[PDB]
Formats: sequence, C-alpha cells, structure tokens
Amino acid sequence: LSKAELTADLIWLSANRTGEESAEELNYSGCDLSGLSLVGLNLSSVNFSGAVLDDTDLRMSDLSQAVLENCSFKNSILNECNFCYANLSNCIIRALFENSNFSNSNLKNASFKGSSYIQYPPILNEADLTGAIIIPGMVLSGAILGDVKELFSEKSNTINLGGCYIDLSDIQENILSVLDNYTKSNKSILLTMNTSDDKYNHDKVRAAEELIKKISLDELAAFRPYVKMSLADSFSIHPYLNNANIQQWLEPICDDFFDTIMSWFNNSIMMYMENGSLLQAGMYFERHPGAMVSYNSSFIQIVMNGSRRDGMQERFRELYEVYLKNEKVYPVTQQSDFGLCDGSGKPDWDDDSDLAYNWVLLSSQDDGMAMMCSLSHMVDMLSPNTSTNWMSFFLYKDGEVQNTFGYSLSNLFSESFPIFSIPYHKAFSQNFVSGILDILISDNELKERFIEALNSNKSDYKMIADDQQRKLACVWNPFLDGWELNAQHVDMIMGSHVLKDMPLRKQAEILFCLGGVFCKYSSSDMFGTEYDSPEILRRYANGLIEQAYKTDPQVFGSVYYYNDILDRLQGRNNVFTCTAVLTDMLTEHAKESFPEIFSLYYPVAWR
Repeated sequence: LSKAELTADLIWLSANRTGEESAEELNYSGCDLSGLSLVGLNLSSVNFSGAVLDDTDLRMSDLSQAVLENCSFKNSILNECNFCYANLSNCIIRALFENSNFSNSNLKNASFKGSSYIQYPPILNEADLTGAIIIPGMVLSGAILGDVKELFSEKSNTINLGGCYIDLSDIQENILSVLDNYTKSNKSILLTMNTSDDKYNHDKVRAAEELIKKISLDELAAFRPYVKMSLADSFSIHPYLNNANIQQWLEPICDDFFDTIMSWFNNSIMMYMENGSLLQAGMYFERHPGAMVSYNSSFIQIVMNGSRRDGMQERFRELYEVYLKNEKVYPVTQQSDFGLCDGSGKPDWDDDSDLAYNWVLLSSQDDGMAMMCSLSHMVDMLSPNTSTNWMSFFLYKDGEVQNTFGYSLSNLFSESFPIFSIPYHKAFSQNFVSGILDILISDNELKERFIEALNSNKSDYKMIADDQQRKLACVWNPFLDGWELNAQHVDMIMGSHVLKDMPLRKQAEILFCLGGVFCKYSSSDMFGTEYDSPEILRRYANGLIEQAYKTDPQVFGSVYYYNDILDRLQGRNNVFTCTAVLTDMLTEHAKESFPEIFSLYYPVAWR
C-alpha cells in the first residue's frame, strides 16, 4: 500500500508488539521500503524476504530473527542494528555498519561491497559467510567462511579466503590503504586476514601470497612506517612464518625498515612491538652482528623485550649469547658477579627477581667503558622514581672494574651511556624548583602560594603591600647578604650531591634559570605589579645570578650582558627597569645558549 500506509503499520506494529504475531501481520515481503527510517523499532522475526530497503535508516533497529532474504540495502544506515540469527542470504549490502551485530546470521552469497565503519566493526561471530563478498577491515572473529572451492582467484579486484571473497574495488585504488593496522584499522585487509579462525590458516597463506603480488616495489619505496610495521606484525607470525615465499618477500623490506628504526631510536627508550615486528628486529640483529654494537641501546632493549616474549624467548637468548662472545663484552662476562655467578659466563635466564647481572651495555664513545646491570634496575633507570638507585650497576673500563664514585655520573651518562642521560637529568630537574622552595619557605601557606604559581603564567596574588614585604623580608633575610646570597645558603644549594656532581658549566646554567625563576615571580604578571616588584625577590634573583657568574662566567657570554643584568636588577647607573622585561632578557638568553637546561629547569607554564 501507500508509503505512509506501509510505514504507519510498522511503527505501530513496533509500539504494540506481542511476539506471537501472525504471518499475514508480519508479511512485508516484496515491499518497497526505500527511503524510510525505522530507527530503533522492534522488527524481530518479521519477514521482508525480497524487499527493498535502499537508503533507509535502521539504526538501533531490532531485525533479530528477521528474514530479509534477497533483500537490497544500498546506501542504508545499519549502525547498531541487531541481526542475530537473521536471514540475509544473497543480500546487497552497501552501507554503514557500525557495531552492526550479525552473530549467527545467514550471510551466504551476500555482498558487502561499498560498506564501511569508522571505529567499531560489525560482529560476525558464527555467522555464515560462505560465498559472500566481504571487504577489507571486516573482522572475521569466529566467522564461517565456508570450504575452499577455487584455490586462487581470477578476478584482479578479488582475493579468495576460504569460501568467500575479499573485494578490492573500493580501496581508493591504492593497495597501501589496506595495509595499515595502526591508523587505518577500519580499512585493513591484514586485520581481515588475521582475525579469521585457525581452521582457515592454509587459506590465510594463500591470500597472503596473492596480496603481495598486488604490492609494487614502488609502493614500498617510501618510509611507510605504519605500513611496514603492519606487514612485519601480520606476516612474521604463524601460519605465515613457515612460508618460504612470504618470508623472502619480507626480508629486504624489514631489513630496511628496522635499520631505520634501530638507528633513529638509538639512545632513546625503544617503542613497543607486536610479536611479528619484534621477531623481525631480532632477525635483523642476527643478519648484522655489527648492529649489536653500533646501535647498542636499541639492541639491548630489543633483546630484553624479545627474551621475555612467549614464543621467541629461546631465539632471543641465543641472539644475546652471541653478543656475549663479542670482543668488548666478553671480559664483562668473566666477572664473578655476571649472570649465573658460576663461571659459565652465561646469563641467568630463570630469575623471577630480575636482579641477575645479565645485561651489558657498551660505551657510546671510544673509551672502553662498559656497564653491567639487572633488568630490574635498568627498567627502573629508564623510568625513574624519587626512590630510584643510580649506582646499582657495575662499571668497567677496558674490562677492569671501576669505582663509580670516582666518576661524575652526569658525565658518565651524557658521554658514555646517553640512554640514561635524559631520564637521569629529568628526574633531578623536575622537583628542583619546589625543592628550592622547601629550603626557603617554612610557612606552608606562603610556600603553597609560590608552588601553585608555578602552574600558571599570571597571578592575581600580589606581594607589594607593607605587611607583604615584611613577611618576605623575614623569610629571605636568613638567606641574603645585601644583594648577594649568604655563604651558608650557597652551601645548602650547591651542596645537593647530584648537583655537586654535575659539571660546573651545568650548575651555572641551572643557577641562571633559577635567577630567571625569581625575577619572574617578582614581575608584574606574577607577584609584582606594573608599578612595583617586591625587592626581596629581586635581591634573591640577583644573588643567584652572581653565583652563576662565579660558578662559570662563560654562561653569560660576555661580561657586558652580565653587567647589563646586574644594572637592571640593582638599579645601577640610574637604570630602572621592570622585571617583566628583565625576565624575557634572561629567558631569551637561556633558550639560545642552553635550551636543554632551560627546558628542564625553567617551569613549563612560564615559557
């Protein structure tokens, strides 16, 4: 009947559903229902066999147990529809199927061409896809693909998987668009291949050898990092791992991609890898023993990762035991404290404590330094606590054990084992300013003013009125000697054992930034105004700055700049300059001469 007629009976059927309805009342077969929107109606068990539902909105609608056999869906919205146990054989389905549920649904000979989802794929658990056309990105978890009928396909926009067909016509005519599990998962053929059940494993390998034919050397010439990582992840696992062809195709590609990765990441903490990528990384070191030394820190992290990964542990331990034979590492393996501690020079592969001295790190420069340490303390050094112990490793020079107390740890790390330099300096720096505040301000409420103020660029809390000055004078008088820092207080600051351990140049740059910090507190944006800045903060800032000049004058660049700062801080030569301006003169110089330090020590919200 009439469109408005056939519609009204549907929504009214839905609003007054029994669940015992009769054929006549439910026979909507052959019906042309194009263009309408059955949003979230109860159509369970209804018959639409041979109907037409093109350009319709069924979002949230309940077609469970419904027979839509030989029905057409073209440009219809199916999101979140319940199709559990429904009959959908021989359907045309070009649509959005976000989270659409097809569990136990009959999808024999249906076609999915032109369909898509953004994030949540349709559900096909135990659905019947025999002879059906699917598309890349569809997740085949528990699907029923049917038995193989034609081993290899003839069509060129089509790859055979079991008894269904993966259509390659709607892929932006670029096969690269279906090889990315990281950024284009919803379009990935690799996902579609690797989420089909094991019973189709043989069918996975075939489909894979067909896929690689559709990939040209030209398409793989770019860096293509997400694409490469996906190929290595998806194809260096069973059932592909035993296939000579597939592995041979992968090797030149992975070999190139991993050399870039191992190179780029050297002396940084290493990314996380899925199994396939991890194995390729290990296989890369197998073919290039030199890389074990050249990119030592990436190698070590890769081995630590692989030697604990179910299914490759043994292969990775053998890899490591090869590196242990290296001329520079061998001497370390003979130390009584190495690995098993039994003279075998073998690691301890069965420590649940992770406290066995298994890991040997070679210097990054020609000084013959080596480090021996546990996985436990290394994992801890790479992501440090305030509790972290930074002296838990053994140190060797040319095979001879060193006392680490004879070395500046800061230098040891920055020059020889740079993997630790940032974790180490960042760990001291990040509490450095609140720590100065702890020393300075016993009154928790005042201190909390300065500490909270670190979080923002501006402050409405001003410290210029008489009482406000008097309170500052009382806090800072112990620490000030005119415009200089009191000797005892300098010792309290410079006395930090990790600070004392840094090279002078760095201590001077840290003091400089600290001068910056107080000049800033005193500025019109913060505790001062556009008329006045609290003289105590200026005096402290100036003491810091002077101290930085004593520690290492080179940090100022020229005695002219240095005197310029003193002039403005102290109002010498009748130079009267607000500290807003001065703050920028100071940070501009830090950014230019010591950007790393400046970045670690000057508060981030202030820059």
